[PDB]
Formats: sequence, C-alpha cells, structure tokens
Amino acid sequence: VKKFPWWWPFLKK
Repeated sequence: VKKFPWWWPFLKK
C-alpha cells in the first residue's frame, strides 16, 4: 500500500 513521498520508497533497505 502506498504511504511514501517519493524519496522514502527508498528508505526500506
């Protein structure tokens, strides 16, 4: 489910 800005999709590793 979407719950990111654009740069956060990053902050998951």
